[PDB]
Amino acid sequence: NYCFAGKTSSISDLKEVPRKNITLIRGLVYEGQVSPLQVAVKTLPEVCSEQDELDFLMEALIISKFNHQNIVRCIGVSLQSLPRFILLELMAGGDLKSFLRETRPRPSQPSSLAMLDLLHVARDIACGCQYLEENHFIHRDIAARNCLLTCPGPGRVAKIGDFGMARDIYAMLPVKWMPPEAFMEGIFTSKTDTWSFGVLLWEIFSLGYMPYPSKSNQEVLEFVTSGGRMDPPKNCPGPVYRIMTQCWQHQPEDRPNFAIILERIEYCTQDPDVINTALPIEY
Ligand SMILES: CN1CCN(c2ccc(C(=O)Nc3n[nH]c4c3C=[N+](C(=O)[C@H](O)c3ccccc3)C4)cc2)CC1
Repeated sequence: NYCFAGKTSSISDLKEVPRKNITLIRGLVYEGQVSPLQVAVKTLPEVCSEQDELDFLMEALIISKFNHQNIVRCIGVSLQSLPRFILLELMAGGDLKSFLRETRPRPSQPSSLAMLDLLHVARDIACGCQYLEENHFIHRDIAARNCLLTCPGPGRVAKIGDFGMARDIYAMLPVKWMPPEAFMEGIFTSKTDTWSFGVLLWEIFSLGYMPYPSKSNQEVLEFVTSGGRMDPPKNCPGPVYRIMTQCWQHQPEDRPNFAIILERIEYCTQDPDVINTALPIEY
C-alpha cells in the first residue's frame, strides 16, 4: 500500500528490529542504540487513534524507500512492540533552523559560520531535492525546520528529515513556503518544491530567520499572489539572491529544475566574491 518510484511496498517490507536489541539513551525522539549502532528513535504514543497508527506506518514506509546521501536513512522499525518505534539515522547536529539560530556569528564566536558553510548546506539539500524530483516525489514542505545536520562542526552534512506533509497528502499549512498555484488551485508539481527551496535558501542565508518578517500567513498569501517577493537577507551576495528570485518565478514552468539550481549553487561556491563575503555578526 505505498508506491514510490513505481514500486510498491507494505508493512511487511519494513526491516523489523527485535525490541530486545533496542536501548533508549536520552531524549533529543530519543537517542538509542541497536545491537553498537547509534540511532534516533521516533516513538508513537500508545494513546493514539488508528489514524495516528496509519500515519506512523506510512511515515515508516515513505522514509524506508528513499536511498540517498541527503535523505535521513531508516535503520528499521520496531512495530510489534509498544510503544512502536521507527529507527532513524542519528543526526547529532539537530534541525537546520535551530542550528542556524544557535550557530550564527556572535562576538563569542565571530567566525562560527562562513558563506561557504551555508552554500554547502544549500547544495546538500538541493541534491536531496534533485533525487526526489528525479523520482517524481513531491515533498510539499521543503523548509529549514524539516532538515537535519549530521553534526554541529565542520564536515556537517544537511539532509531532508521530515516527510509529514507528503505523508498526510498520501492554520497549520506551511503557507510561507508555498507557491501561488498551491494556494489558489491546490495544485502541486515538482515546481512547487522549487519555490519552497527558494524560501529555504532565504532561511539559510538569513541565518535562520522566519520568512516574510512581520507578515502573518494571510498577509504573505496576498503579498505573494500579488507579485511580492522577500528582499535579500543581510549581506546576501547578489548571485545567491538571484537563485532565490528565479525559484520564485510566478509561472511554474519558468522556475529552474534542481539540476539547474545545483549548477548555480556550485557556481556561487567557486566565485571568490561570493564566498569571501562576511556574514553579519549578531550582537
Ligand atoms: C545544542 N544542540 C545541538 C544538538 N541538539 C540536537 C537536537 C535534536 C537532534 C535530533 O533530533 N536528531 C535526529 N537524528 N535523527 C533524527 C533526528 C530527529 N528525527 C526526526 O525524525 C524528527 O521528527 C525531526 C525531523 C526533521 C527535523 C527535526 C526533527 C530523526 C539532535 C541533536 C540539541 C541542541
